[PDB]
Amino acid sequence: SVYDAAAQLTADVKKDLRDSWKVIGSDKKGNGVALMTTLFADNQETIGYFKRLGDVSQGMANDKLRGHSITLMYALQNFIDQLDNPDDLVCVVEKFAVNHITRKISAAEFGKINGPIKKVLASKNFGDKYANAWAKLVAVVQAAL
Amino acid sequence: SVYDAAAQLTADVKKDLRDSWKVIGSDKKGNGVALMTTLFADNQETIGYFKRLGDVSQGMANDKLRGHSITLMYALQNFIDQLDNPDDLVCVVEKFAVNHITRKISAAEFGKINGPIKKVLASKNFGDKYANAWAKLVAVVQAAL
Ligand code: HEM
Ligand code: HEM
Repeated sequence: SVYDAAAQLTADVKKDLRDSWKVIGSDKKGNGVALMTTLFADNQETIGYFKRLGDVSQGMANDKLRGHSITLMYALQNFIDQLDNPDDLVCVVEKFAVNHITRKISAAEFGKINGPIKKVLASKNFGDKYANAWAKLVAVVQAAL
Repeated sequence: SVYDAAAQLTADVKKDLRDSWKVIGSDKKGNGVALMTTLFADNQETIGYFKRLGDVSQGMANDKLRGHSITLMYALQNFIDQLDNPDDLVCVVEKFAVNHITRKISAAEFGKINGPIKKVLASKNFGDKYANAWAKLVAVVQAAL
């Protein structure tokens, strides 16, 4: 239940999401591409889904990948801005869920993003505490897949 | 090319885009829904394209329409943030262009958004100069369609 999942976002979780986002969200192009490349590097079996982006091993040099990455960061920006209103958070989450449901992405495979997120956060000096906070936001999306 | 259209946006145009977005963009849910509803009111022929959103006459009450509207405003947020780097603006514009190319939206049909934009701008007292500034940003997307 996406609604029960959203209720898991307590005051402490929301604060950690915001604090960490202020830092990582300041460089959407850099951190966005880092997130994606890390995903492809640690989970090669997911690369097939991104056929449209071309050669993802080119990283920042790949225009399609860069465009994709930046846009992805704005989806997270959307989520963060909706934290005060669970009804609005839910409707945007379900909107992006659809984009993945059509791509045949399951809740389990969507969860493979948690590894990359922890690594990107770690490189910015944010530990498990912040990684666990984001796992909870990711869980809201998973509940809608 | 799309780059040509992007690279043309002058300092004065970027200024009007940013000043108007500061206001309109501060209420993404309210202004995004008004933009969509205005499009359906003045161009009823486009209603058919949004069948996934259900009953669009429901306005704010329609969760799917609300989620779509908020998300559309973040695509604009994305554009606004990439203004000083044509290379990044282009790759994100092309990304969203694919989203519409897939729905068989022509450059002409996409330009229908200009009327609604003008009205939303006017409701906040932003005149023709600002509407023309936005028509120029829309043209960047049209160059990709
Ligand atoms: C932090 C979590 C994630 C967010 C916020 C996110 C966001 C997005 C966004 C905004 C798009 C563009 C939607 C569209 O225009 O159709 C997208 C596309 C896509 N996503 Fe995700 N995504 C996430 C995780 C994942 C994961 C883990 C997978 C794969 C295991 C995945 C697979 C896809 C695929 C296949 C596409 C289509 C790419 C294309 O053809 O352009 N996403 N995602
Ligand atoms: C300022 C201009 C506009 C922007 C920034 C914009 C942005 C967006 C975004 C972000 C999506 C979601 C893409 C996806 O997840 O697949 C979308 C979908 C769509 N757009 Fe636009 N759009 C604009 C104007 C228009 C206009 C004028 C039309 C056609 C008359 C149009 C028709 C569509 C359709 C049919 C969809 C699919 C909706 C669905 O089934 O979910 N768009 N647009």
